[PDB]
Amino acid sequence: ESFNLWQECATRCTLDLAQGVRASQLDVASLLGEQAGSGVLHYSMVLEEGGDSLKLALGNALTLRTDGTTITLTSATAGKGPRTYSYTRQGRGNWSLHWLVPVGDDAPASIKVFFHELDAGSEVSHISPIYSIEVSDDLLRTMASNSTLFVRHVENNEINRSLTLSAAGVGFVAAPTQHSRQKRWSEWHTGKVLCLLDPLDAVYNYLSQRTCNTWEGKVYRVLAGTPASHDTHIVPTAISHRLHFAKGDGLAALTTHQVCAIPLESLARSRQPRGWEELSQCGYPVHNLVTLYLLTRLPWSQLDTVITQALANTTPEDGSTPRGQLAQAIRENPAQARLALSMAAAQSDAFSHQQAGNSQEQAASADVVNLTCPAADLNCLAPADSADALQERDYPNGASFLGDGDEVSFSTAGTRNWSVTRLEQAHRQLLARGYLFVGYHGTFLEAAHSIVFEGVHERDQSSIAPWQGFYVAGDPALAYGYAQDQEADARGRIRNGVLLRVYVPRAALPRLFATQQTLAAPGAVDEIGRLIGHPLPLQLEAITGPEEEGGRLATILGWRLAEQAVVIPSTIPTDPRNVGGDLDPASVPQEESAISTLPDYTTQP
Ligand code: NA
Repeated sequence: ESFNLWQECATRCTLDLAQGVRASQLDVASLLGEQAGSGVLHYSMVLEEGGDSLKLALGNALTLRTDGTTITLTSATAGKGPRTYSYTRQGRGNWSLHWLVPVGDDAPASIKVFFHELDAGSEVSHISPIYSIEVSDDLLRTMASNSTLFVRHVENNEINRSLTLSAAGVGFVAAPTQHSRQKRWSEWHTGKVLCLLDPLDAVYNYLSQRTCNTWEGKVYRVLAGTPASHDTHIVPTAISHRLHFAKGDGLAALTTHQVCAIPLESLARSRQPRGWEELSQCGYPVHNLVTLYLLTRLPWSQLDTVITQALANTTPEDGSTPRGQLAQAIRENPAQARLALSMAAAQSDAFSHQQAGNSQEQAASADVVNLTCPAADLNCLAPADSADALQERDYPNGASFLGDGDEVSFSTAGTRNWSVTRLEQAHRQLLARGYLFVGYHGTFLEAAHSIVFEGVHERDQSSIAPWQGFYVAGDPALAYGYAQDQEADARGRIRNGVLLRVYVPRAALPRLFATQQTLAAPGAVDEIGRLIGHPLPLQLEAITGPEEEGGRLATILGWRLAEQAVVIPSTIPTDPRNVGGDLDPASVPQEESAISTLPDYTTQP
């Protein structure tokens, strides 16, 4: 009842399933060798006739069930119990089974499984989410050395009990022998995991309309069989990447990733537990604030009262209680408490609107769906099967536009390695890649780091409804007033902040509106609502208008547009010795003024 998948099915095999179960050994341990090092195994095969009524076991307690309607994946985990993922087939006929298994002592503690539905031409017509599972330690070792593929027909109305496989094979990509582990595996929990395998590059490129510019010099070495590289002409669509966490700290992990610009794989399960030593300065404090808030079971709606009372420190607190520990954590770093808790609150809110029963409790331990948003498209639709997950939209960020030079970083003493020359180069690159400047954002140092090195993310602004959005000023003097801490840190000092330059995609230009009314006036809500063709809050639109009557101009980017903005540093410094003082007009370099022409905004007739 055995077979050789990689010898018989490398081209095309028809297996008899009439007498029950068929099994093949997937021995990669021999083919790899003693020390082929750290990297990624890519197993793949095409399932043809018989592939719509099957039970496959890719290992002990990893099962695939295909009934023609769904393809379901049941796995044992390193966590509390097994998990089930279910893909609704969008098409009919042949499909590609892919699974990625990392190799090495310091390699990620998850596998990838995903399905590509094929048309008559053997091109990809539909893709599943990339399912990322923190499997049992047993599966991590087994699926990387010697694993057994069991195949059983499951009874339906089909008279015949056979399975035709083609293009069965396993490739191995060796990780470039350089770089920290953090950097090596940084794309593991993004759309760009597909970029690590030559045979899946074209799929990432075509769907996203974005280049794979990971691991320069890598070689896709076929170990056995003949893996297929399928072309696709699918209309641009979002690549979904579902991330399971054995620890169940999805919301804490995503917020930590977004606040600290730490790759989400470094906050996943570790094979060799290492503690928080490598991530002690932003990682631990941010993760601890969100964990502690959730343990109090306070609603996110009460965030403003919780922070106000913690900073006042007038009320008597029990330092032993979760409520008291949260309050100490907030005093210990007010800046990142505001940034982190407000970002977690907005994510919990968006999650609760996705479907019924998406409570605060469920958001805390939900999976994360990462979405690779197609370039040259202002709409990034998540697939319906992601309603039960925390959703992160990956768009290009400021970090990818900084050009060549030493590491840009933020401090009270000024922005490091950010010359008038480097900004000019970055600006030209942004204009050439279809962006335009809409003004200045002033903020505190930790917010600047998040916005540039990770990207703009929605923060809870429920108190100012319906005027939620990313606030920008054409005049840097207005932004400057906000480029500082809102209150004293634990050491009792208020720090100067950072001025940032905000760029939106050129396609948004039609929906950048202006008005001569004050942006929180009586009739203004309804007058702006008619101007943008729907009620506030703003979506894929901006509004520019006087902040006060006779005041300077404020620009509000709707959060759905703001997330697609690219933000880079200004060369306009904040004054470390005049914190609360006005911008010195003499400190604005002529070379930055010259590239800061605002676009012509659309007004009411
Ligand atoms: Na992200």
